[PDB]
Amino acid sequence: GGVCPKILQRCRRDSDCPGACICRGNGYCGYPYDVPDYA
Repeated sequence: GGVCPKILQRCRRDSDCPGACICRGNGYCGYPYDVPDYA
């Protein structure tokens, strides 16, 4: 889904995550590509 091709990154806000990356409740941006169970 909102899976980021980028690296695991923390989010302070949504705009803080470049690309289609939004901030998640986990405290990080949209799950990176290396997370295979997320789409």
